[PDB]
Amino acid sequence: KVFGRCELAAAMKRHGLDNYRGYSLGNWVCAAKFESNFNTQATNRNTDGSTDYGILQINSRWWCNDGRTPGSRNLCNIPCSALLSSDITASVNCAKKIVSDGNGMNAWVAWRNRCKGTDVQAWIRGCRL
Repeated sequence: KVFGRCELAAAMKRHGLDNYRGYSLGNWVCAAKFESNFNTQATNRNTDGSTDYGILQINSRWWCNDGRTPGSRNLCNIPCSALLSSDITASVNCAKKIVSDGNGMNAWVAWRNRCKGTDVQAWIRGCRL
């Protein structure tokens, strides 16, 4: 599924991401835009052999099991394919655990480089929330 901007904002809000660990909704929508272009089916392979999955590009080295990242962890206790669903529940639940692990949203490279320190509220403007 390719989400619309406001559609994703509303889904994220319903799942409790607005102000989660102090990150306003626009931060999450901004991160999803530049991580995956709002596409739940996005995958990208990393040089170390891990793969990033889903709308928030969650990495198999630590967070999910894809059966082909040897010596990796599965901290969200999910198969990585669950992160590609049109239902973002699994991605959101795993993101909550990532953002709580000490480094906040800096765990998302695209957030740090393209959202952090910008007018992130612009990503939810005009949306009915």
